[PDB]
Order: sequence, then C-alpha cells, then structure tokens
Amino acid sequence: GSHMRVTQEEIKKEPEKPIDREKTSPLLLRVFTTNNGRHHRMDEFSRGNVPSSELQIYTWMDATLKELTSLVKEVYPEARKKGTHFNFAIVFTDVKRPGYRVKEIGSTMSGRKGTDDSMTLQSQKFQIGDYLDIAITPPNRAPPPSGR
Repeated sequence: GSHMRVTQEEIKKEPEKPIDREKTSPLLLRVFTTNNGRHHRMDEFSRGNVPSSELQIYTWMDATLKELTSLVKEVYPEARKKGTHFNFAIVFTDVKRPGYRVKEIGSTMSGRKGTDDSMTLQSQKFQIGDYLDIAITPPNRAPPPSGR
C-alpha cells in the first residue's frame, strides 16, 4: 500500500544554500548597543532589563558589516551621529553557557568605510537567533577620529 510501512527514511540532505545579498530575506535579530563602545560584559546590558539594551534589526545573515551599520544606527539614534565607532561582537546573556565566547569580529563607522565593512556576517558565524553585541562609541569621546 502506502500508509502502512516498515522502513522509514527520508533523504533531504541539501548543501549550503547561499543567500542573495540583494534578494535576501530580512530576519529579526537581537543586538546589544552601548553608548561607550565597551565590550565589558553582559552585566552592562541583560536581555529584558531595559529597552536601551537589546534592539531589533531585520537584517540578513549574508549582510555586509555596512548593512549592519545602518540597521543598528537606524534603531539607535546614538549611532546616527557622524564618526560613531561601533564594534560588532558575539556575546550571550546570563545563561547555561561558560562566558568566554564573547568576542568582536569587526567594527564599522557612521559614514566611514572600514576594512570589516566589506565583510559579511555569515563569516562571523552570525545566524538566526545569534547574539550580537555592538559597541557604539560617540565622536565626543573617540580619541582616534579627527578632533584633537
């Protein structure tokens, strides 16, 4: 027949399907942005503590660091400022994890073509549900940028 059977095995192993950087689909992402550009720790901003901690960004895993520069800056006026130094990292909130996987993969700017900008998220192991911790540094306290 068809309904009744003994052996049950479905082969659906498909290779890695790349997403169209242009025709990609936007997905909800959680990002933690600080107003001092510091990778201190989660204690600075936990998940569900304040609205100024984690922000929603409809980005695409196959997005270039640049796209992330706008996504966050758009959801965070503190970044819209010119000369804003934001560092993209991967950190998780208080959970059943060790607490050492928190590291940065690259940092962009608000109108400044960096080296990581041309880089894509997919390379930083960024996927759906992933935890990205961006460190926004205003131009008022940014010694590197032009000023003094």
